[PDB]
Amino acid sequence: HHHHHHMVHITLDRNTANSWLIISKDRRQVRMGDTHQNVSDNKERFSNYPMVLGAQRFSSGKMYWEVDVTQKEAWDLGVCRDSVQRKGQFSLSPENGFWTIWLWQDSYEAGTSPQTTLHIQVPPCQIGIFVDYEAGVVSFYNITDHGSLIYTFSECVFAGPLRPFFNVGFNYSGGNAAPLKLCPL
Ligand SMILES: O=C(Nc1ccccc1)Nc1cccnc1
Repeated sequence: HHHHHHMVHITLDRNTANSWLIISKDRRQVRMGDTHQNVSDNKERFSNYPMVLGAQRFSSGKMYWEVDVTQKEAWDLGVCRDSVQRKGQFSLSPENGFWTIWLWQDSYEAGTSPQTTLHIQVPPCQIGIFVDYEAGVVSFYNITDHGSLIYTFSECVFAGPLRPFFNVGFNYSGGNAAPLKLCPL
């Protein structure tokens, strides 16, 4: 792909983070803590899952960023509406305002309803995410495998401003402590 020149500098929004997340000083890395991180509750925080949003809001144009997923067993990545549900249980679907892919139990799936099997020969260590607001497109790229396409959501009905979306996943296994990291331009 040739989307690299739409690169945007994403930072994480602490106020949206689940209360167990640890976000680095530079707001470019996030991991699951082993306990509550001693923050006050608020209506923005994701309560049920280890999720956080980027601070940036997008309503036009073409945007591209990259995320490092090295050694993680489970995660979700993509974009979502600014007005997605924060509290309680919900599924990641375009009906609920999410355009995402994930790793879970050694398989990769796109967050359609119902979910779609992805075909990845080279497990990615870094994922590229491309949004074309006007075109209604969200695409995912395997940076480890020379930028090969993973998945394209097309005919997207964003219906609002978009924010970068992250889930570091639970760490019940003791094998999923590694962070998500926003990779440098
Ligand atoms: O896993 C960690 N580092 C890392 C992992 C993969 C790639 C790059 C860095 N950090 C960590 C985890 C648990 C407690 N303290 C620190």
